[PDB]
Amino acid sequence: GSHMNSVTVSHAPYTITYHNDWEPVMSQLVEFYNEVASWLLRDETSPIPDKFFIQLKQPLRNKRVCVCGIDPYPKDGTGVPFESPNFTKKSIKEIASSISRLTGVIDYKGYNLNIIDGVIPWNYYLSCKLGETKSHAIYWDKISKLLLQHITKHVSVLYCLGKTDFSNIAAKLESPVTTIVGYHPAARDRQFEKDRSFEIINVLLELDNKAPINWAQGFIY
Amino acid sequence: SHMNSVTVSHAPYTITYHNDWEPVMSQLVEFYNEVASWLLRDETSPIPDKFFIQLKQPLRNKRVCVCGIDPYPKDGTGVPFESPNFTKKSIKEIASSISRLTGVIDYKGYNLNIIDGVIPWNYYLSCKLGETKSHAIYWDKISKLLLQHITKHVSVLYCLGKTDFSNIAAKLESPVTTIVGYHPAARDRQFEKDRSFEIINVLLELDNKAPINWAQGFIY
Ligand SMILES: [Cl-]
Ligand SMILES: [Cl-]
Ligand SMILES: [K+]
Repeated sequence: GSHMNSVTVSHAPYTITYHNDWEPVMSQLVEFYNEVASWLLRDETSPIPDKFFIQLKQPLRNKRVCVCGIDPYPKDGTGVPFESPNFTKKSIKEIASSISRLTGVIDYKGYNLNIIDGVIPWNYYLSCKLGETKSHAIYWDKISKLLLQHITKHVSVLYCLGKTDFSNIAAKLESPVTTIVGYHPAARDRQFEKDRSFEIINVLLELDNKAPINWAQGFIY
Repeated sequence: SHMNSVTVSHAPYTITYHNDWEPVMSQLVEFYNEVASWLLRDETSPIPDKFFIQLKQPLRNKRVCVCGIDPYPKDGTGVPFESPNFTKKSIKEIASSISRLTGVIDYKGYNLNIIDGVIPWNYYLSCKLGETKSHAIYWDKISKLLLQHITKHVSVLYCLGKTDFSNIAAKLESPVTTIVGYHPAARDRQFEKDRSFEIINVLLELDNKAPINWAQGFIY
């Protein structure tokens, strides 16, 4: 469990390192990535190619919640969905602000969805053209379906950010996972501000006899 | 009136429906004309004249759908869960849960169809008398079409019966938040402790929606 595995792909990043829990999809992933990477890699990307697949090192079988955004930040993507080491990205700041109001943690310097017990943050498409949101949907299409399908065999709740972004994706996903498709952190009329999806997640988990998420674990001090 | 109508080739011959269902009715008419003959050769619960009476309900004012798999094996009225003389196990076990939730002690019956914001639903719209799921093959496409339409309006889908709905809920082409609970009429008494009804108002209020007043269902 503690040792990562590796497969070769034809183009950058040439090797994909991954946790055992992802084994069932890797052969397909390699096939699909070899099909599109040449086209994809002609653009500067967020994240860089060496970071495309680093989230495949995260275990899945101990996760109960996936928090999913459509693609990486248009700039400064780290390969960890939502992660902003300087805490400048609007999405993670708005998320932090909701969690602050939820948890009573008023003083903090950042927030990270990838250090919370039971939560896997996820970017549906694994790259975009640097500076251009959703620009690589055409390349990731089949890979993105493959990976999300795999994730939702493990998690109990899937929380998707952006109704236009995800209502179709969520609708067409055939899975027993419980879906919540909410407003995106930058929705007009400040709709995300009144959004209580993180609380809803915990209600659904507890209804299903599972432990709630401690969202305060995401804070950086 | 907000009421519309279409004709079909067999009984019930005409369907009157609220405007909110307009987008699915052309397709529904097409499907029903194919299968009506199978549904009419049998004695059915409910009778064909009652198959579609729920299509008279508006959908824009609904925020919860409470869904069972098909009508009662006998005495179906076309209103899901309804028992005019309060003699069906499902609606009696539902009333007892609502009684515990609301604290209403004395009552003579319960009806999910008289509650603001709730649409009670049967996934399949008939069964052969005395046999549950006996018309699933015939309703199949219509059932998918209608439930998908409902879930474009409601914010919570509450399905009763884990075996009945695990697969249907998984394949449902909707992003709606779905709760699949135990069946009220099961022998094993797990519905008695099921918190699904209680949690619906929790979910609605967290989603900035008005709660359901479940006590509206009681008949005195
Ligand atoms: Cl949105
Ligand atoms: Cl059940
Ligand atoms: K689902």
